[PDB]
Amino acid sequence: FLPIHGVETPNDNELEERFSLCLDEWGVDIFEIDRLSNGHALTTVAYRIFQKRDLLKTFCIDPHVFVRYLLRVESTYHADVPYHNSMHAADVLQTAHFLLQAEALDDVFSDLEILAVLFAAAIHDVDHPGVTNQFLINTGHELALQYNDASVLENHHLYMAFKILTEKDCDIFANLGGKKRQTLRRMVIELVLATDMSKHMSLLADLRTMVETKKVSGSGMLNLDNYADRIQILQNMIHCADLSNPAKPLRLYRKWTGRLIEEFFRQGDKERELSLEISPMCDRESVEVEKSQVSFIDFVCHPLWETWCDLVHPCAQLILDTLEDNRDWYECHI
Ligand SMILES: [Mg+2]
Ligand SMILES: [Zn+2]
Repeated sequence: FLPIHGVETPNDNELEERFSLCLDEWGVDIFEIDRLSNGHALTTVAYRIFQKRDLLKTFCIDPHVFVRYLLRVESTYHADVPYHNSMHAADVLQTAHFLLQAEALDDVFSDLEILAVLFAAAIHDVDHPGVTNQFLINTGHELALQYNDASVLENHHLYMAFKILTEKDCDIFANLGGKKRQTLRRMVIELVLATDMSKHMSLLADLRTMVETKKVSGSGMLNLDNYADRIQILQNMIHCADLSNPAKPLRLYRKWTGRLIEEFFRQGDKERELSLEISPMCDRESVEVEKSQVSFIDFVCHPLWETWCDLVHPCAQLILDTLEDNRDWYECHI
């Protein structure tokens, strides 16, 4: 008695068509999936990916339960936050689903590790209030005091996703063994913590380490039986996915960017209003959109994707190309 896409929609055959051809593609139109499904990108994309990877069958997750949990997660994203809402989460979830398909990663990950990274992706920004970690620290907000300045929002997103599992008939993980639930919980934690930006430099250093260890190996592929290595990859992977907008098709990159800048400007408006110094990129009086994108691509996004593409060489070529064309496009619109 379950609609073909988990929750009901006005546009079932269109959506079937989009999901059937697009979900293993780089560069999916999450905004249209959202409009076509009446606000339910997250729930629909997640339902379909978990069906497509056989994850309901594999972990005995009741599909009514999955759907209800996601509907609640989706509701606890804030629709009025311009960028960090459930469409962002649907994007990151699909993108991570894509980056798992690279031929150089076939049979490296257990199914529980796949489950972890995709669940993490779906929840990684749940309840975001549209302000950065630095803002919450700089303002002495309750959350920053509580988490002692460390991964403030990421910790909070995790808290909210786990409380929701409690609620009546929402525990998708109910039929997993005890030592699995606890293993999964450990991974999901580590994965959503890896989306905190202040870990960027550290993760990228571990990822290059592992690139260098693959270039010098006798059999040009990596010993990935150590769980500690695997989880590093997966930490980088969900962070790549979170920083994927500048490597998406130009039109989608620009839509994502207009939203991000509106979020940032609103935060600068709150800073101005409290006599605080205005965060980078948050100042509507002073900021220069194009120059900020070129500099973010040069200093953060390109060196991350370059190293990722080097690990999975050559299965992520299109990413790096689209990223570079986007860089150049933004440079000559300065
Ligand atoms: Mg985040
Ligand atoms: Zn995010």
